[PDB]
Amino acid sequence: SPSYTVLGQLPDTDVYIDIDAYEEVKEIPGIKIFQINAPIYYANSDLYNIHTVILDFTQVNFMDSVGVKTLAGIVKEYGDVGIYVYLAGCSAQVVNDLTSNRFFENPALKELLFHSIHDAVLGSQVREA
Ligand SMILES: [Cl-]
Ligand SMILES: [Cl-]
Repeated sequence: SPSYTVLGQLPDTDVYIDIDAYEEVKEIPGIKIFQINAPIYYANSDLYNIHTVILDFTQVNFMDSVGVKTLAGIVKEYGDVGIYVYLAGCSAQVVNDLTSNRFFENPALKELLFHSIHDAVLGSQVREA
């Protein structure tokens, strides 16, 4: 798909890349890592034993209201079955867009933000169930 890319980990590193870019790259059991390559409502359309979903926002330069609403729905619906959706690599601007569109109306959602994919992976290691 062009709207998202499944990422895996280069073994024994904090390097995460396209699962298809190199043979030894492997997904992490219990975690799904998706790189957003288009506005999330496009990638979400494709979405339509995992404990964590990590969304890599490194390619995202801004978000619009529809996208934030879509993301809020993804986070809520996964959360309602105990699955955490983490946001990795959001720029200051993207976080401003999330905030402006009231994504953090519940300030607890701030806890879903991580600087890097690896940080997000480590964040999932131990947490309130
Ligand atoms: Cl968006
Ligand atoms: Cl990263």
